[PDB]
Amino acid sequence: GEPVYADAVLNGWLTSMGLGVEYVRAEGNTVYYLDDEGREVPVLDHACGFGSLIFGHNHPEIIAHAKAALDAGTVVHAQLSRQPRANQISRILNDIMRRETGRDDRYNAIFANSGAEANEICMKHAELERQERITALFAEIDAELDTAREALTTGTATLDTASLPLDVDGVIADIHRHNDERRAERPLFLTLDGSFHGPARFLPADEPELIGKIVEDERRSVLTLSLDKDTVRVVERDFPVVAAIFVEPVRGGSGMKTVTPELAEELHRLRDTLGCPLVVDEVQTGIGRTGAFFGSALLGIRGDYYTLAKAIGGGIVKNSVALIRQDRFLPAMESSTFAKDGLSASIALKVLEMVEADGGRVYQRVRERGQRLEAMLESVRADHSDVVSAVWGTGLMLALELRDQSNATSQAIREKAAHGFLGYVLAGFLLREHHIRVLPAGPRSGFLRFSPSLYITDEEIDRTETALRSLFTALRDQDGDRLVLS
Amino acid sequence: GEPVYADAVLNGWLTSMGLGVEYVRAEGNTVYYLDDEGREVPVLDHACGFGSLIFGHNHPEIIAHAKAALDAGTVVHAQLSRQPRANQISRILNDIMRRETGRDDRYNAIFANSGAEANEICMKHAELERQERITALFAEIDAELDTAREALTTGTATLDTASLPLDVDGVIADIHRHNDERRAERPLFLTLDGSFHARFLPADEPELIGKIVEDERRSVLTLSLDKDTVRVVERDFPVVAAIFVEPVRGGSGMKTVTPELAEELHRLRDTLGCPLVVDEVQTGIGRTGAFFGSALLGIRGDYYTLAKAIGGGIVKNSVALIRQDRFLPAMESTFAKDGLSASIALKVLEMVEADGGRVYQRVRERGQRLEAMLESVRADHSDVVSAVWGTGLMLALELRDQSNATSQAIREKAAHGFLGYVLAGFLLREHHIRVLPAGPRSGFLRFSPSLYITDEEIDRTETALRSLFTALRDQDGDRLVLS
Repeated sequence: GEPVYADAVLNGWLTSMGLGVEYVRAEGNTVYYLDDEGREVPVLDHACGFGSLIFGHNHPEIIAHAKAALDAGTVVHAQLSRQPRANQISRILNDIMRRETGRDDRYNAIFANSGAEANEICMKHAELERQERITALFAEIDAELDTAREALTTGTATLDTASLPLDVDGVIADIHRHNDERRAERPLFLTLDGSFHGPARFLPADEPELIGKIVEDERRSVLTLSLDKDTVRVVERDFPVVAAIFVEPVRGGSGMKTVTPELAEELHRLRDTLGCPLVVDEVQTGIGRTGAFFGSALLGIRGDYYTLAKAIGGGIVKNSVALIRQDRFLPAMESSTFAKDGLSASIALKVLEMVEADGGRVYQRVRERGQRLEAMLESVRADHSDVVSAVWGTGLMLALELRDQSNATSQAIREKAAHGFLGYVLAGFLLREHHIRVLPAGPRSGFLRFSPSLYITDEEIDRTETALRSLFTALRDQDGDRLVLS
Repeated sequence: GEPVYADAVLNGWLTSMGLGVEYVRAEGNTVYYLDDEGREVPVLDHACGFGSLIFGHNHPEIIAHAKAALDAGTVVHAQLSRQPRANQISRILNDIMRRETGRDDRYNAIFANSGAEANEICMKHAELERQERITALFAEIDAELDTAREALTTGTATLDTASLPLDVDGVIADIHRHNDERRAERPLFLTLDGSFHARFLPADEPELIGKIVEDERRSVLTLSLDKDTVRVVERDFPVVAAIFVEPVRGGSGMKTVTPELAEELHRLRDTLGCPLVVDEVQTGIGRTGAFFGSALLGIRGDYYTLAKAIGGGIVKNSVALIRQDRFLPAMESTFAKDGLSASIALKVLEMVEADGGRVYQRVRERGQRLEAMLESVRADHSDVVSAVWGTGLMLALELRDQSNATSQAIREKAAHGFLGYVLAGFLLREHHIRVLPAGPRSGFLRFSPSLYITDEEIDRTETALRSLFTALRDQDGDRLVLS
């Protein structure tokens, strides 16, 4: 009845999915809520801030470091002074990229608050590159336009009339208008359907053969006068319409699908062809979570720029970064108020020390925990194929695909399937009946995500298996009354 | 010669302005660098994270609270679970707004990472409202189009031909095409020149804004049946989605929204029917001498954004307040609504609201003290200082243009837009005072210190400014600009 100031529809919706619990403490892969009696129930967190918590909630090393930084009087707001930590971080990042790819490429670092802000710096930089390409194109055209004019009026050549669908001084200004309606047209950002970053086009990542035809349609030309000894033609010239190409090495919104080699080569072709940078968006992945620092490196994606965010905060603060290759870098760029802050930078260096510690024994751990957890999800799917289509992802960034339940026998399940809430409803079963926090991914919530810390135990994975077998038995048995509340 | 991975042009540019110091520690209004001998030099910070540090750097209360939150195992990442702190915060915010404005309005809270993210939630919500206005408009038109058709073919009325510059079944589809080229046109965000959060309007000339907005007026078409006749008439199409105002415009040199401008923004909002979004993100809560600048300067917003100072100068947090009676619940990010920044938000709000708003009193009198000093300096230094702008502890001095300067060294820097930065370099090296400029020619000097600034600290600032403006008067290029 009473006045509410936030979360009225959210909290209402969460309760009806069976997810309306409040977490009062967290440590490692455990988050705790209070029962009616007032005691702390441990819940195993397979969400982990959508894969942000590669080190689990509130790792004692990150907590120690943060308390140490705060007592040390770390300068949080030092805008427009020397902040060496930015450079210190970009160094370790460049080093890791060199090590993981073979390439001896060098990247400049720009810091930001969110992953969206990191990709937006990339979009602006790519748009600066396209404008540079346009200035050069339109100059060449001016030089070709002059030459053509002093050659039609010299009488050394004559305007072939067959090219006029597209006097002299009139055709010049008539072209100069056509070229101007192009230059002030908006730039194009190629992205894959299942991803949004920061005037775009979403392409079918499942059908890469079809991407080339779709990009080919966006091809636009400007016009010029091509002098050829004795004659002058009105010819078409390629105008750079695409500013950048954006790829997540693991597509959350597609249910944690990995960039296939067939798609990696279509993105490389496009980048080589259109001449615009390939931006690798690793913001939503979580550093180390694929079993390499860089997903891009693991799956052989050769980016011109890269973004990072998740896990760089140590699960306590918010930090993001854009790496742009120095040989392309327009220093025109190089800031925001909260960006490049001192506290998030001190903690970044701690996380990078932690993930790189003991000759990268953290990446080894991630790979084998990921192998263990994938093998369990595959074991469950083999027995529960009526309700589970696939397991997707790599390392500790995995998901199960749910078979469509929009035709379900149960009214209660079928309603929820239809409204796009199946994943949330099955996640409500896993909370109340098994004390396991899972959240779905994908737009029909038709996937279940497993993105826990690298400290997940064999016992914890086993409890997850028991819980999934239980869930998928209930779903098979169309037990609406046990899966859906009311 | 070595490999560099960040800040190569920045650090280079900062050194040539005399700002290439590295701050190793901060407490209160002091930040410290190390000299060649290795000892900590205290520097007085009049920048304070562009007014983010209303409580100064690393306030021991915010630090204690944060350490307490971290040891408590505070859930930082609880996405899609009950997080009551969000509601707890939106309550105190609504309360403060009620108290400072008189109004008993209720606002829903949406949390975000940056001020930009807070204003972007506002733009999307305002754009949802415009689409709702469009759906209703285009329905009414469909109903008017039908009525008109069953009345031209009934023969009860005839199409007045005088309105045809703009058969029947042909004119219907001919209109339905004109209306469709409008609906898929992009929405318009009115903003004032001196801020980004579109069309930038002259805040200095509010009489001129009305004519400019009047030009953006677009119409869709319909058939107006009137008993015996049917006309093709024009109808107002909502083109403007939202109007955006900073109560204090940083990018204009800390200028306050005048009453004359506050009433032109109110008129526009009442006229166009789109929300007035008050952007208080870049101001800093409490810094004007009220929680809300909007409240101090009598700006009546439909939505409000906040960011600066909500982090306690340690974390990043922002919020959009949208009036519940407008709120399209359709709306309601990974890092957004995090547990740590929420725990610290409640601490800042407890601190600023403590002792019957004793903090706002203090801000007003420290601001009065500091403004009175800046005015005393300008009275003697009118050759180089035009104005003092701002209110509370969000003040700036306006520099007279130095693009005509006698000194080659000054005149070059004036021309490249770096005067403010160069005078700030003098204040650092010769007086141990951190000032940064504001505005696009860096033709302003900002003073946005903590509410703990001392009379002795303000006095050192006066001594330093008198010194700076004497050197500038004397066109002493060699002392102001480094070679």
